[PDB]
Formats: sequence, structure tokens, C-alpha cells
Amino acid sequence: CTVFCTLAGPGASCEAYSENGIFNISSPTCLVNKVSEQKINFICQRVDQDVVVYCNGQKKVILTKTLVIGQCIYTFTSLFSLMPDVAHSLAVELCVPGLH
Amino acid sequence: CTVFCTLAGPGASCEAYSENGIFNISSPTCLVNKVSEQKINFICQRVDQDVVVYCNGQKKVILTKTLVIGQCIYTFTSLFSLMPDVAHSLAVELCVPGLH
Amino acid sequence: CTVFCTLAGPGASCEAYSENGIFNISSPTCLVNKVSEQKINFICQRVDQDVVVYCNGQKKVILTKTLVIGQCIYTFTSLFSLMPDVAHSLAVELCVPGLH
Amino acid sequence: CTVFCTLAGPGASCEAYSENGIFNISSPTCLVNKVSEQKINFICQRVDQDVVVYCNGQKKVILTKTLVIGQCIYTFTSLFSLMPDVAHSLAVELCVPGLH
Amino acid sequence: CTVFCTLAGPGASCEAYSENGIFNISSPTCLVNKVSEQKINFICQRVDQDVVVYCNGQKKVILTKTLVIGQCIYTFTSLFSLMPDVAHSLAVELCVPGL
Amino acid sequence: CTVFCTLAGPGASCEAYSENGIFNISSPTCLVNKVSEQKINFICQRVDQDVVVYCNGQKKVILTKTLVIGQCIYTFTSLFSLMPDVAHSLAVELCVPGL
Amino acid sequence: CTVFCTLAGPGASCEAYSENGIFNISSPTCLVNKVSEQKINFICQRVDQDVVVYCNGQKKVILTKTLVIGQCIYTFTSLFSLMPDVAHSLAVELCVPGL
Amino acid sequence: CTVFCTLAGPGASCEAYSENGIFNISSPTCLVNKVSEQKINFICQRVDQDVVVYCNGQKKVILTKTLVIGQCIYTFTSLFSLMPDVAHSLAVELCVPGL
RNA sequence: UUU
RNA sequence: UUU
RNA sequence: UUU
RNA sequence: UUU
RNA sequence: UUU
RNA sequence: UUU
RNA sequence: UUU
RNA sequence: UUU
RNA sequence: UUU
RNA sequence: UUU
RNA sequence: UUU
RNA sequence: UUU
RNA sequence: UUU
RNA sequence: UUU
RNA sequence: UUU
RNA sequence: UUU
Ligand SMILES: *[C@@H]1O[C@H](CO[C@@H]2O[C@@H](C)[C@@H](O)[C@@H](O)[C@@H]2O)[C@@H](O[C@@H]2O[C@H](CO)[C@@H](O[C@@H]3O[C@H](CO)[C@@H](O)[C@H](O)[C@@H]3O)[C@H](O)[C@H]2NC(C)=O)[C@H](O)[C@H]1NC(C)=O
Ligand SMILES: *[C@@H]1O[C@H](CO[C@@H]2O[C@@H](C)[C@@H](O)[C@@H](O)[C@@H]2O)[C@@H](O[C@@H]2O[C@H](CO)[C@@H](O[C@@H]3O[C@H](CO)[C@@H](O)[C@H](O)[C@@H]3O)[C@H](O)[C@H]2NC(C)=O)[C@H](O)[C@H]1NC(C)=O
Ligand SMILES: *[C@@H]1O[C@H](CO[C@@H]2O[C@@H](C)[C@@H](O)[C@@H](O)[C@@H]2O)[C@@H](O[C@@H]2O[C@H](CO)[C@@H](O[C@@H]3O[C@H](CO)[C@@H](O)[C@H](O)[C@@H]3O)[C@H](O)[C@H]2NC(C)=O)[C@H](O)[C@H]1NC(C)=O
Ligand SMILES: *[C@@H]1O[C@H](CO[C@@H]2O[C@@H](C)[C@@H](O)[C@@H](O)[C@@H]2O)[C@@H](O[C@@H]2O[C@H](CO)[C@@H](O[C@@H]3O[C@H](CO)[C@@H](O)[C@H](O)[C@@H]3O)[C@H](O)[C@H]2NC(C)=O)[C@H](O)[C@H]1NC(C)=O
Repeated sequence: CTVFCTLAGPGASCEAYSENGIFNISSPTCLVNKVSEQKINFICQRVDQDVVVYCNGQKKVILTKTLVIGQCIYTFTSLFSLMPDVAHSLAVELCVPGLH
Repeated sequence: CTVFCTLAGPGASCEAYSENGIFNISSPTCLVNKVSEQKINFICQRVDQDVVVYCNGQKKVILTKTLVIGQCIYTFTSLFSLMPDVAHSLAVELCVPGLH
Repeated sequence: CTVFCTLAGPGASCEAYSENGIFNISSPTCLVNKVSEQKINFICQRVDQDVVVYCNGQKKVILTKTLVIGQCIYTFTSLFSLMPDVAHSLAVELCVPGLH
Repeated sequence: CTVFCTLAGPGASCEAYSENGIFNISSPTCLVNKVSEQKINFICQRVDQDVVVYCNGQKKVILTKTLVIGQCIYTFTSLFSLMPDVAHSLAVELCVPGLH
Repeated sequence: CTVFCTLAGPGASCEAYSENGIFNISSPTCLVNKVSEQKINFICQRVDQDVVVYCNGQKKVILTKTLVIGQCIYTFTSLFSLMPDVAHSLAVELCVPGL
Repeated sequence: CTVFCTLAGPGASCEAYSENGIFNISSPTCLVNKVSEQKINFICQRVDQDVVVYCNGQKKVILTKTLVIGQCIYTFTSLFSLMPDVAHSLAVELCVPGL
Repeated sequence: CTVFCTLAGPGASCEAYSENGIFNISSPTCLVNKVSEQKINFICQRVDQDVVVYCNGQKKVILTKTLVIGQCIYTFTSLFSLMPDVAHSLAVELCVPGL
Repeated sequence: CTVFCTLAGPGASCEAYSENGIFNISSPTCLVNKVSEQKINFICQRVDQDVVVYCNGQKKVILTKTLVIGQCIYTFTSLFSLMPDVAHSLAVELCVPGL
């Protein structure tokens, strides 16, 4: 099971994806509860706590810091949007604290 | 029944969520009308008036001021996006008029 | 039939809404074609031409200028987002060329 | 088959559209796999590599540079949003490296 | 004389120029008063009222509307600064109403 | 005297004015010290503490809060600069708390 | 001489420098005219035409394109200002075309 | 002496201060050269190299990293300018690394 | 099947 | 900080 | 049923 | 300007 | 039907 | 750079 | 079943 | 301020 | 686009 | 010393 | 936070 | 004239 | 909105 | 020389 | 990156 | 007083 979230207002807009379908999913903080679909869209009203989603017998933790890094990539790509060949690559270079 | 909205153009992008399904829902200002689904996505063309949604025998009022506070959190999180560990927390501190 | 669009990249993100269901819908510029659903989501790859959507025997024209006014309201509401009681109202006052 | 994507956080928010239905679709980088629907929404967690989607016996390549050009059009349309008659047209003129 | 101002905080930073020299200069709202030099720099604390300068017997009125047009040209030149050959020119066409 | 400052980097750029002349001026945090001229420009390296200037025996205190209000008026005038007739006026109403 | 300008509203704020002194200086579009001092500050009301300064017999032309590159470096240094060690350096590589 | 600079286009605008007076001042990269006055204003065309000033026998080095921190404080004070009582203070904590 |  |  |  |  |  |  |  |  |  |  |  |  |  |  |  |  794969979870990808983007920032939406005060919380997050998310989806859970498993190529072989999602058979069960729950969250202590996000509005999703299923006890078969391949993809489920859901939101989290707050990200003060990190996003926690149980899905297909697998606990998934998407840190709020990770969500801010993604929005940083989105923000600086739009900033460098007049340079469309290097905008995203330079945004990843500035926003990802890992490696260089 | 739970209603969460984010700003979209001149109005709002919303969804109504009830873990035990939504059996009836209406709105004097938003495009939604059902007389069973667990989650319903809908928009409101204008937020000049506060979002009012009746859902499962329960009147829900999401103030436009509340929606602006959420967009404020989104805006300043993207502003502080180069500091991914404190960006959201500092945005909540600036945008939420409650408490400190 | 009601059509509401917001700007998405180079084009627009739209939905068509009729409380009594949508029985037919088409567009010369947007990716939608049905010949019964109450709500249909669709996008338009370009808004160089104004959005034209035929829906339930009714031609609907959402001008690109109208879409920019909505994004203006969204932009300045986020600008005034530290003043959540007047942010949207002041954004409507600046972005809507009609009346005052 | 038609693919349209917008930037969403670190990756992209996409949909695949074929007026005569989508019978098969896959992607080496995006979360989508079907082996009949007219429209399929899906995301790509990263756009470091260009978006590649096979759909209805047709390989589709949406370059990341192309996605940045679209976000540029979105960014400068919001910038010129106080001039709703020329905002989008002037944004296309600045952000599209082709022709003039 | 010749008066040129730019916005500075709540008011404006100005300069009075005259090749033959500034013999006398005063203002009802700006901090300048002389009763000869070619160049006199001064500030105006507020621009709620237009910048009015009496210099060498001529009434100079730099409208705040005009100052905002200049600040508009500066703002959009910085926004278009990745396109240096067209940044200033495109900013003039977007900011000057009479073009 | 009359003191007017605008924000400059971490501190502020200031000017002291007096039509009759500045006889003496000092400051505990700004680079100015004289013990007559009508106009004296000086800078303050930091504004963590309010700009305090002792000029002609008068204690001048320009609060940093006041300087930020002026920078607010400048910032929103540039944001509203496509509307030159109302840019400065609308920026004053959004930035000045006592209005 | 040496001429350095930055954008100021619709035009530019400039400075002419020469260690041996500025003996004469003029301009067809900027407010400066002298016919010796080491340093002369002056403004140009418009930069629709490039800043042309005739100083000590040398023709100085500071292209508006060059001024926008400098304003680009200033703008992106402020945008990258949370990364102070690389802000100016990264802004130079994004703004200077010949790098 | 005391040197304070702010970013100006591609380089910086600076001021050298000394209550007892500036007897001599030079720089390898900035336009200033004297060999007494209390205050000397000068500009540096580039800040790719740190602002180095030799004033009264003391070596002054204002790192470009330090100048960007000051520009950071200015930028976020304008962003927080609707909150004038906490704008400067909050900008200091976000921009100064050693806090 | 703790609502 | 969607009540 | 002009692809 | 999603090919 | 290489997991 | 959604683990 | 006020359209 | 999606007509 | 300082008149 | 073209006002 | 100009050392 | 505390370097 | 420099008091 | 209205403090 | 003021030539 | 290297133009
Ligand atoms: C929620 O869903 C998970 C995942 O469901 C499993 O994976 C899907 C992709 C489908 O293939 C489902 O059919 C499949 O059950 C459930 O967790 C899984 O539970 C089963 C219980 O039978 C586990 O199987 C066991 O596996 C162990 C070794 O791992 C063997 O020794 C056993 O003999 C038995 O085969 C399976 O491993 C486990 N998977 C994971 C990832 O934990 C979960 O039970 C379910 N919960 C509820 C309440 O329905
Ligand atoms: C719209 O939907 C609401 C909510 O529906 C109720 O809650 C859902 C989660 C499901 O469990 C539904 O099956 C359930 O009806 C309706 O409001 C509800 O109406 C019922 C009428 O039978 C109310 O039950 C009564 O409750 C009182 C005490 O509250 C008892 O004394 C009665 O004997 C009877 O049991 C129920 O309380 C009420 N719930 C709420 C939150 O108001 C509503 O009727 C419905 N409207 C239409 C037009 O369908
Ligand atoms: C596409 O859909 C429209 C709209 O469909 C109509 O409205 C929906 C809300 C549902 O109630 C549908 O059942 C309904 O047909 C179609 O346009 C409609 O076509 C009908 C044809 O029978 C028109 O009815 C006529 O109306 C005139 C007066 O208006 C009478 O004199 C006739 O006797 C007859 O009743 C109806 O007015 C018309 N509606 C509109 C808004 O134009 C359309 O035909 C359809 N197209 C296709 C290809 O299916
Ligand atoms: C994935 O889907 C594609 C596309 O599917 C085709 O187009 C859709 C719009 C529907 O009409 C489908 O019914 C249709 O199959 C498949 O590619 C297609 O495969 C067929 C195989 O029969 C090809 O037909 C052949 O075409 C050649 C000439 O092109 C003739 O000489 C043959 O006699 C035969 O008719 C068809 O051309 C091809 N289309 C494309 C665009 O490649 C694909 O097979 C499928 N894959 C899987 C694994 O299902």
C-alpha cells in the first residue's frame, strides 16, 4: 500500500494506492475507514500530528516535515517557472535536505 | 457528519464525511443534494455567505473566516517551506487567533 | 445545469452540476462527453478560448476573464489571510470590476 | 488517449482521457494500472523523470518541462489577476518558449 | 525645478534639481525649507496628500498616483527580472495607464 | 527635532530635521553624535530596540512597531500598485491599527 | 570614471566615481551636469533608454538590461535569504545569462 | 571604524563610521579611497567576495553571508508587517542561525 | 459487541 | 486550525 | 452512420 | 501551452 | 505464470 | 523528494 | 406535491 | 465573483 | 513612467 | 540676452 | 542581526 | 591620558 | 502612517 | 519676542 | 553581476 | 612620468 499526500489548507489531501486493491484501511487522524478498491482518496483535517494510516496490514507514517518538503518543491518550481528545464531540478536541490 | 473545505477560486472545495454513511445532505449555497455513500465531494461557487450544509439531521456551519485561517496556514507553511520541521507549526502559531 | 471552473496549470478544472441529473454533455475544448449522473468532473487543457460546455440542452459559456477574477479572489484572500474576517470580502472588492 | 497533468507537491496530479473508453493503462512512475472507464485519475509521486504513461496501445510522454510551463501560466495568470482580460494571454506569452 | 520621488516606507524620498541652482524651496508636507545649490534631497513623511513642492517660484505637484505607477514599474521589473531585455519595457506597459 | 526612519536590512536608515538647525544630537543605539546643521542622516545597525535619538534636548523614540507599520504601507502599496489611485490609501487602512 | 546604478521606482539611482576626481560630467537623460570631486550621486528619471553618462571624456553606457540583472540578483538573494551562505551565489547563476 | 552595509542590486551600499573621525580608508573591492571625517558612504559593485574595508588601520570584513541575514530580516519583517509588534522580532529568530 |  |  |  |  |  |  |  |  |  |  |  |  |  |  |  |  502506497500513500501520497499534498498540503490542502490546514491539513492534507491524500490517496492510498495498492496495485492489488485495498482490502482494509484506517487512520487515527484522517477521514478514511474501510473494512475491493485499488485507490482511495481522503483528507486529513489537521497535520499537527504526522499522518498515520493503516492499510493492508501495513502501518504507514508520512511525516508533516515530508509534506512540507514536497510543498517546498512545488513552491520553488513555480518560482523558477520561467526556466522550465531546470525549475523542478533546482527546487529539489534546494528543498531536499538529503545528500548535496 | 464531518465537513472539511478548502478555498478554490472564488468559492470552496468541500467534502462531507460520515463513517456510518451519509443518508441525506443539502446546502442553501453549495452544489450538493442527496435524499448510501460514506463520502461526498462538492463545491460552493461563493463563500460571501458562510458555508451551510445540512447532513444526517445535523446542521453544519463552516465560517468563511475559518476557511481563511486554513488558507493562511497553507500560505505560511509554503512561505516557511525551506524549514520543513517548523514550517507548519509556525504557520499555525501565526494564523490561529486562538490561545497564544 | 451549472458549471464551475477553477484554474489548473495552463487550463481549468471544472465540474458540471444539475440537481436532476446530467443526461447529455459535450464540449468543443474540454475533455467531457456523455450521451444518469448528478455531477461530472472534467478538465480543459487550454483556456485560450473561453470554456464552452453544452449540458442538458443548454449552452454554457464560462469566460476566461471570469476564471481569472475567481483566481484573483483566491490570490488576494491568501494575501490578506492574516485578517481572516475581511480577507475574502476585501478580495471580492478588489477583483470584481462590477459595481463599486 | 489523452493525458493532462498539473504539478502537485513534489510530483503531479494527472488524468487519462479517451472518448471511447480506456481499456488498458500503465506507468513506470505513476500510480495507475488497469488491464471500461472513460477517464482515470492518478498521481505521480515524483517528476524527476518525465511522466510516461502507456494507454490504449499508445505511449504518452508528458515532459516535466511541459508541466513547468503550465504552472508558469498558472503562476503569472494569478500574478496578472487584477487584469482579468489579459492575464492568461500575457501569461502564455511569457511562459511558452515557442514562436514569439 | 525638477522633482523626482520614490516611495520610502509610509512616505517618499525626493530630490529637487535645477541646473541653474535652487534659490528657494519649501513644502507644506515635506521636510525642506531654504531661502544657491543645484541639488537638494529631502523626504516626505506621508504621501496621503500629493507631494507639493514650491521651488524657484514654480508649484511642483508629484501625485501619489504617479509615485505608485513608478513603484509598479519597479515591482514588475523585479518580477520579470529573469527576462532582463524585456523586464523594464513590459513593466511600463502594465503600469502606465495612458499606454 | 524631527526624526524619520525606514527599514534597511537588519536596522534602519534615519534622518533628523530641524528648520532652526540641529545643535546637538546623540543616540544609544544609532551611529550619530554631534556636539549647526538643518539635516543629519544616520543609520541604526539594529532595531531590536526602538530607535532612540536625543536631539536638541528632546527625547525622540521611533518605535520599531511604528517602522513596521511604515514598511507595511510600502509593501501593500507595491502589491496594489496596479491600482495607483487607491494603492496607498488602501495600504494605510490595512496597516495602521488605529484606523 | 566608474558608474554604478540601481533601480529606483521608474528610473535609477546612480553614482559616478573616479579616484583622481570627476572634472566634468553630463548626461542626456540623467540629472547630472558639472563643468573636481571624487564622487557624484545622481538619479535618472527613466530607464526606457539606457543610462548614458559622459564623464571625464569617456562615454559610459549602463544598459537597462544590465540593471535588471542586478535587480534580479537582489530579488533572488532575498528569496534565498534563509540560506545565507548560498543565497547570493545561487542568485548570480540564475540571473547572469553569460554563466 | 564601524562599517554597515545593505544589499543594493548586485552589490551593497555601505557606510563607515568613527566618532573620532576616519583618517584613512581603502578597499580592494569597494569604491572608497581616502588618505578627517566622521562618516563616509560608499558602494561595492559586487559582493561575490566579502566586503573588505581597511579603515584607520583596522581590517573590516562584512561577510556576504552576514549581509544576506540582514536582508532576510528585512524581507520577513515586510512579510510579517501586518503584525507590527512581532514582525521584526520573529524575523530575527528565523534568519539568524545562531539563535 | 462499550455507542 | 472545518466546530 | 465520413472514422 | 499535456504532444 | 519469477512474487 | 510520501519511506 | 407550487415547477 | 462560473452567468 | 515625477509632469 | 526671445520672456 | 555589519563582528 | 590604562594601550 | 516617524509621535 | 507667548515659554 | 554597472563594462 | 609607458599614452
Ligand atoms: C487487513 O489486510 C491485511 C492484508 O491483506 C493481505 O494482503 C492483501 C494484498 C490480500 O492479498 C489479502 O487477501 C491478504 O489477506 C491482512 O494482513 C494479512 O493477513 C493474513 C491472514 O491470513 C496474513 O497471512 C498469513 O501470513 C503468514 C506469514 O506472513 C502465514 O504464516 C499465514 O499462514 C498466513 O498466510 C498476511 O501475511 C497478512 N499480511 C500483512 C501484510 O500483514 C489483515 O489480516 C487484514 N485485516 C483485517 C481485519 O481484515
Ligand atoms: C436525515 O438523516 C438523519 C440522520 O439519520 C440517522 O442517522 C444515520 C447515521 C442513520 O443511522 C439513519 O438510519 C438515522 O435515521 C435523520 O435524523 C434521524 O431521524 C430519526 C427518525 O427515526 C431519529 O430517530 C429518533 O430519535 C429519537 C431520539 O433522538 C427517538 O426518540 C425516536 O424514537 C427515533 O428513534 C434520529 O434521532 C435522527 N437523528 C438525528 C441526528 O437527527 C433524518 O430523519 C433524515 N431525514 C430524512 C428526510 O430522511
Ligand atoms: C439533451 O438533454 C436535454 C435536456 O433534457 C431534458 O431535461 C432533463 C432535465 C430531463 O428532464 C430530460 O428528460 C429532458 O429531456 C434535451 O432537451 C430537451 O428535449 C426535450 C425533447 O422532448 C424537450 O421537450 C420538449 O419541450 C418543448 C417545449 O420546450 C415541448 O413543446 C415539447 O412537447 C417537448 O416536451 C425539452 O424542452 C428540452 N429541454 C431543453 C432544456 O432544451 C435534449 O433533447 C437532449 N439531447 C439529446 C441528444 O438527448
Ligand atoms: C491495449 O489497448 C490497445 C488499444 O485497444 C484498441 O483501441 C480501443 C480504442 C478499442 O477499440 C479496443 O477494442 C482496441 O483493441 C490494444 O491495441 C490494439 O490491438 C488490436 C489487436 O487486435 C489492434 O488491432 C489490429 O490492428 C491492425 C492494424 O493496426 C490490424 O492489421 C489487425 O488485424 C488488428 O485489427 C489495434 O490496432 C491496436 N491499437 C493500437 C492503438 O495499438 C492493445 O492490444 C491492448 N493491449 C492489451 C494487453 O490488451
